[PDB]
Amino acid sequence: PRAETFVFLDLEATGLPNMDPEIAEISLFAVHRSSLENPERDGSLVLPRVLDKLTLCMCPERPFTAKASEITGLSSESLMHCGKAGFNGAVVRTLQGFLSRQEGPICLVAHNGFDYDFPLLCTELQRLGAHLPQDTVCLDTLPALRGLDRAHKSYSLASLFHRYFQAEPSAAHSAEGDVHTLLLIFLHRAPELLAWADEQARSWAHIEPMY
Amino acid sequence: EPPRAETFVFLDLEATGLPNMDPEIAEISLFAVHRSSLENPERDDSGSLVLPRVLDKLTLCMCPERPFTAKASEITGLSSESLMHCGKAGFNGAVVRTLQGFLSRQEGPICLVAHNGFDYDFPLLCTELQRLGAHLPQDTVCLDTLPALRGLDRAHSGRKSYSLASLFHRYFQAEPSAAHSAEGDVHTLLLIFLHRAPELLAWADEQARSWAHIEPMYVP
Repeated sequence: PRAETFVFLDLEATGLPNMDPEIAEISLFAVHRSSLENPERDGSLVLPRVLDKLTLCMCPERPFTAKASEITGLSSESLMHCGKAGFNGAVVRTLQGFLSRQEGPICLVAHNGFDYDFPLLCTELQRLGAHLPQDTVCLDTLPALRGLDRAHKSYSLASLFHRYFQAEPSAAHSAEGDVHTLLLIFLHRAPELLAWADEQARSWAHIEPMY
Repeated sequence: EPPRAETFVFLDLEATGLPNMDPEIAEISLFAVHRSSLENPERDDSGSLVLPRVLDKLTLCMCPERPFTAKASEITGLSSESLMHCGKAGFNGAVVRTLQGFLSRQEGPICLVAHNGFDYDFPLLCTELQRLGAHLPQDTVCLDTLPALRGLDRAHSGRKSYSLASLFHRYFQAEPSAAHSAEGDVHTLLLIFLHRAPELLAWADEQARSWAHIEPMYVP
C-alpha cells in the first residue's frame, strides 16, 4: 500500500570518525500524505497545520568535532549539563509511541538518509533490539532530487533551499531546523517526490546498520 | 514545601471548547527545558533572548471524540474533519506512551508550566490522563504563569491584561512569530518566562503545586 504518513527526520551524531557513531539529536516531523498532495499557501508555502513533532537531545559518549559543534551548536558536555542520557530505552519508547500515533504505512524521509541517518538510526535501534513497523519504508531525498533533475549542481539543503525559494533558510542549524528546511523543499516538489516515493521507496527492513 | 525542579516542561493545550461543554484536547505541545537554561538565559550578540539549544519538543494532534465549538475551531485552526483526514486518533494509549517516554527523558523533578494552567490546562490534562489511568512522575509539580506574574507585579509595585498575547506584547513589543497553535503558544510562553526567569524560578521554588493535587475538570 501507499504510505499514509511521511515522517521527515534528521539525526545529529558524533564518533563517526571512530566508526562508533552516537546520536546527539533527533527530530521528526510527521505529515499525512493529504497535506503533501494539497500544499497550503498564504503566496508562499506554509507547513501543514496537522503536524506531529518530536525532538530529543542526547548526550553522546563521543565528542563533536569543533566544525560540527559550531554548526549544530551542541557540545557533549552541554547536553550532559542539561541532564540528558544517551540513546536508550526511553528514547525508543518515545519514538515508538510517536510512530504509533501516525496512520500507517510510514515513509521515513531524510536528506542523505541512505548514507547517514537511516543506517545510523538502524544501528541504535538494533543495539536496543528495537524494531519499526514491518511495513515501514523510506525515502532519501538526495538521490530522488538528483534522479528527478536527470530525468529532464549542489544538492545540499542550503543549496537546494536557495534554488527553490530565492532566500536563505532562517531555520536554525539544528536537527529540527534541518527537518523544517527539508519539509519545505519536499513541499516545493511534492508531486514529483510523492511519485518517487511510490516507485522508489525502500523497505526499512532492507536498511543495514553501521556496526 | 515543593521540591526543587530540575526540568521545566512548558505546555499548551488546544482544546475543543470551554469547560462547560467538557472540552477535549485536539493538540498538546510540550517544550522541556533544563533549569540551568532558565537560570542563565542565553542571548544572541544583539542581546535579545533566544531559545535554549538543548530543548526537547513534543507536539501531538488528536481527533476529539466530540465536536469542536465554532470558536475553538477558529482559535485553534483545527476541526474534527481535518484531524480525521490526517488519520489522527483521539487521546489514547499511544499518546500516553509518547508523553511518558518524553517525560522520562527529563531530569526530575519536573515542573509543568502552563499559562492559566490551574484553571484550564492542568485540570483538562488531568481529566484525560485519569480517564486512561495514567500517572505522571511522583514528584511532579505545576506552575501557572498567570497568577505567578500577577503576584510578582503586586510585590514589585501597569498593565491590565495577563493574557498570553498581552504579556508577550508588553515584554517584547512585537507580535509573536507563533502559529496560533499549541507549539506556537508554548514558544511564546517560554519567551515570556525567560524575560522574567529569576523571579519565576524563585516563585516556582516556593509556590509550585503538586501535580497529585490537581483535580480533573470533569468526569469523562
